[PDB]
Amino acid sequence: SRHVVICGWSESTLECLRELRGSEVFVLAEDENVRKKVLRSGANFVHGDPTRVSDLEKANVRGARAVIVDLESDSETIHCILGIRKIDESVRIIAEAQRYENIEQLRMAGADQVISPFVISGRLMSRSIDDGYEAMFVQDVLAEESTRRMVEVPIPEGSKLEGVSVLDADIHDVTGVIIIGVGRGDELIIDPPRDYSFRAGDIILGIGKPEEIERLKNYISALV
Amino acid sequence: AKSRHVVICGWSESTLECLRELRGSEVFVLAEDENVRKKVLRSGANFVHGDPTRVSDLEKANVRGARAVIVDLESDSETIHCILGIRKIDESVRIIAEAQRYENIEQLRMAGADQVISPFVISGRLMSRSIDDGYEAMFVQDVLAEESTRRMVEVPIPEGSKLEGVSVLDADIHDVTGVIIIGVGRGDELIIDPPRDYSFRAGDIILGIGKPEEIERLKNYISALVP
Ligand SMILES: [Ca+2]
Ligand SMILES: [Ca+2]
Ligand SMILES: [Ca+2]
Ligand SMILES: [Ca+2]
Ligand code: NA
Repeated sequence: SRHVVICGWSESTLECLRELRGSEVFVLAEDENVRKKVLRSGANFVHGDPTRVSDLEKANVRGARAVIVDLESDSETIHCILGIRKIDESVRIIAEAQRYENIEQLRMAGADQVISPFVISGRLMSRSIDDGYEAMFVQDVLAEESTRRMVEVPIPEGSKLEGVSVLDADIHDVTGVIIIGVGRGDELIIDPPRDYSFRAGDIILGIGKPEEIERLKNYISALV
Repeated sequence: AKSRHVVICGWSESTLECLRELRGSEVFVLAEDENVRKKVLRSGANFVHGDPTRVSDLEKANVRGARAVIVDLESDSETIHCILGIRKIDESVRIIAEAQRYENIEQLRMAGADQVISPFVISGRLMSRSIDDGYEAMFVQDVLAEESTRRMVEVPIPEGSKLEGVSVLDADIHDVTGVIIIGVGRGDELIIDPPRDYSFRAGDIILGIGKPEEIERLKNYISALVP
């Protein structure tokens, strides 16, 4: 319900705005040539340097639900995260790493999540030498066009799945949704063991048709 | 019995992380930027100094008879001109190209790219999903790693497999082998999460997620009946 702030303007943040249509987003960047393109994308543009602390206030990082940082280099990206933390220590920061070497320093400055496009892209290229099935899979489930969506579904308190093992729940046989993992806090287990027992607050990461997903949500709700 | 020849056109941070996963394989890197020479050699690859857009220097990188060719140049304009050059040489060799702008994906496929990776689109769509929690972003970046306990692997169904003509429901792959079937592919088509009655054919590739112990337990299950 709260404004997202986006620092810097790039092809990444352009595809980000396209998925945040309807939401309130501020874009703090120094390139005045991107104003009219930002506005056409349903966001607000703020002219300032994202590395300067005073210009971060104008984009109202305090009380943002999240901040996404993608600047020219990792040096300036770090400087921006350092600047953000000098204002809000708890606000969620998402940063894009250019080079793999710099991931550690970004996390250190205070990024809660680091995205590494050139590393993902390189590892999909190397796996696409014979066939493109993995690269197809990734680029499909992250799309809104796909028949199968990858979704995050929380297990609520009083859920009739509380304390049930993965084996007993039989989620795929019941709902038709494939459980590719369950996360909690900042830890995620891919392909959970058969004996893992569900807790409230666990987030189920799945793949399935919109119809399968609704059957899943009704399956993990409380009995009532 | 080993495919021995990948060609790489252009040098970027992408193609750099690509080389880290092709260690052991024979790789040629064609680029006009001379500064990356020693950086290429330390990755266990061979360097070719030339323009990837000039057809004669594409000959020198040994494009003909390559198992695949990867193109990542500065612009989408320059990437296309390189794909056209490659096609003027080998019309059947497999090409993987990196798109800068989303608008240009169609033109890249048109020129002859068999697979297009769009890094800025994948990352951009990952950022929008990482607003609340980073679980999609964690999953995508983890299954692609060598250190992770779970691997995403591609496993071909051999001729005479005991899965030939068996439905997904009857095969019971996860309950038996422990591997999660996230899809089955063939040619340039991939079905994500195949329906309960899909029947396996020889030549099908299973896209799966599992522990190495689970992966081998799977291969013995889909092996041929007559060895
Ligand atoms: Ca960027
Ligand atoms: Ca399903
Ligand atoms: Ca590039
Ligand atoms: Ca498993
Ligand atoms: Na705040």
